[PDB]
Amino acid sequence: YTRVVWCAVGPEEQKKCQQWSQQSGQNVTCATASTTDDCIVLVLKGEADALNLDGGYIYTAGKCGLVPVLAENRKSSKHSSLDCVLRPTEGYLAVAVVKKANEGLTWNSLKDKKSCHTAVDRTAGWNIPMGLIVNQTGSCAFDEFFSQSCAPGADPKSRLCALCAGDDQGLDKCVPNSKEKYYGYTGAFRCLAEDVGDVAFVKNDTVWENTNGESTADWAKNLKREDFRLLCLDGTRKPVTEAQSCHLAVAPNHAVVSRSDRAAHVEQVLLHQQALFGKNGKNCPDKFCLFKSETKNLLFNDNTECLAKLGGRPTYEEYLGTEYVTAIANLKKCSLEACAF
Ligand SMILES: *[C@@H]1O[C@H](CO)[C@@H](O[C@@H]2O[C@H](CO)[C@@H](O[C@@H]3O[C@H](CO)[C@@H](O[C@@H]4O[C@H](CO)[C@@H](O[C@H]5O[C@H](CO)[C@@H](O[C@@H]6O[C@H](CO)[C@@H](O)[C@H](O)[C@@H]6O)[C@H](O)[C@@H]5O)[C@H](O)[C@@H]4O)[C@H](O)[C@@H]3O)[C@H](O)[C@H]2NC(C)=O)[C@H](O)[C@H]1NC(C)=O
Ligand SMILES: *[C@@H]1O[C@H](CO)[C@@H](O[C@@H]2O[C@H](CO)[C@@H](O[C@@H]3O[C@H](CO[C@@H]4O[C@H](CO)[C@@H](O)[C@H](O)[C@@H]4O)[C@@H](O[C@H]4O[C@H](CO)[C@@H](O)[C@H](O)[C@@H]4O)[C@H](O)[C@@H]3O)[C@H](O)[C@H]2NC(C)=O)[C@H](O)[C@H]1NC(C)=O
Ligand SMILES: *[C@@H]1O[C@H](CO)[C@@H](O[C@@H]2O[C@H](CO)[C@@H](O)[C@H](O)[C@H]2NC(C)=O)[C@H](O)[C@H]1NC(C)=O
Ligand SMILES: OC[C@H]1O[C@@H](OC[C@H]2O[C@H](O)[C@H](O)[C@@H](O)[C@@H]2O)[C@H](O)[C@@H](O)[C@H]1O
Ligand SMILES: [Fe+3]
Ligand SMILES: [Zn+2]
Ligand SMILES: [Zn+2]
Repeated sequence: YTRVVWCAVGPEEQKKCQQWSQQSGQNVTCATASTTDDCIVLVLKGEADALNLDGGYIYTAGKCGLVPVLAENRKSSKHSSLDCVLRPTEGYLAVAVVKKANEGLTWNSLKDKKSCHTAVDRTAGWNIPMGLIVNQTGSCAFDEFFSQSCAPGADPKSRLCALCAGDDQGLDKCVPNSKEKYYGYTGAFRCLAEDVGDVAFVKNDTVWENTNGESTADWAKNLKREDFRLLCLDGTRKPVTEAQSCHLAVAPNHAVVSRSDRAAHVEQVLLHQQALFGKNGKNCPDKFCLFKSETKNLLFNDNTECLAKLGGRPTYEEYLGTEYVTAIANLKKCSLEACAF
């Protein structure tokens, strides 16, 4: 009744959800699916209530009638006066990142290089960079642009999965969940860091969070920001300090979605859960913190300060913005209006 079923993607998010479920005294319980699209179907069926989604998936869910409920809000130096929950969201910067040592690699020499993407259908990892590449090349053959990639969610037999590694045992190669070694923001940046790919399509924050000792994970321990460069659309290369002038787009924040008929109940529950387990929550450091998982961004991004109310009670189209929505529709015509399930 006043209980919410969260949808977890893969086994590691399932483990975090179970902990939260326990600590919440079953105010939250957990359903699990192997992929975000499967979680979306659980929500539509009414077998789960909610999950936090990247903007590309919000577009999928939105066509099927799911609505945005609360948004991830990270820290800002502006609007600092306003409480986090009431503060407007800023959006994150989609960037293309290379190694400084890979000299003369620019935006205009990316063809036939090796790429690292968060997952198919995601904003920074896929929709933004592939949308630009389609427009620029006047071709829908974006599966032939890079020599080899890791793009979780593509055909495992294809060149788009050639660089993906699967799990400890090499199983689940290219699955779009955190079992895949090079999945997600952190995974795609790891793919670059280890020189599997020439370029990673991630967000600005990912680079900062996994360099200069911010991570402590074995692969990230010795990474230095100066060893990296951003690719700008004008063919230039900049330091990672210059993302405000060298990004591919600004992305809408990840946001919790639910069925419209459940939105109000999901919202009320989540606001109480974050008071307990959020950033300064009564129980966070002590028992459980919702927004931590050791750099793994499980359920929510680890840099989330709070979940924020939306305001102007936006539809999914208003939330994503007309800019981004037309980007996706145009790219989507390479792969006609309805729910995809
Ligand atoms: C790319 O991604 C990066 C990773 O997310 C991100 O870097 C991150 O930036 C944030 C800031 O947005 C940093 O948070 C900050 O961390 C410091 C610890 O070093 C904290 O310590 C202080 O916190 C204070 C309270 O909020 C803060 O006071 C604030 O209020 C004063 C009012 O007097 C004001 O001062 C002014 O600042 C203006 C804007 O910068 C400046 O122009 C003006 O001259 C004036 O001095 C500010 O509004 C100020 O915020 C203190 O200043 C301290 O910061 C604090 O929690 C703070 O929020 C993250 O540490 C940092 N992450 C990492 C890992 O480095 C980049 O910003 C992203 N880049 C782009 C382009 O988006
Ligand atoms: C890949 O390429 C495709 C194809 O080019 C791109 O899709 C186009 O994206 C454009 C930008 O989103 C979009 O441009 C249109 O621009 C006009 C004018 O821009 C306006 O700016 C105003 C700010 O002062 C703002 O108030 C307006 O809302 C608008 O943003 C817009 O107006 C049109 O519609 C009006 C209908 O009432 C009409 O009167 C007017 O004459 C215009 O036709 C419009 O809303 C839009 O922004 C263009 O529509 C897109 N083209 C297609 C085919 O859909 C992709 O974005 C590219 N992909 C990537 C990743 O970049
Ligand atoms: C589980 O949910 C119930 C219902 O919201 C919570 O009980 C409320 O707790 C608040 C403040 O913590 C009290 O002031 C109210 O009187 C309670 N409301 C009702 C209707 O019982 C409970 O706190 C939740 N538990 C956890 C651990 O999240
Ligand atoms: O792209 C402009 C767009 O803005 C819409 O709402 C704001 C929206 O804009 C970005 O996507 C931002 O990063 C998001 O966090 C934010 O939700 C607007 O309603 C829409 O019509 C359009 O103009
Ligand atoms: Fe994203
Ligand atoms: Zn910009
Ligand atoms: Zn509206």
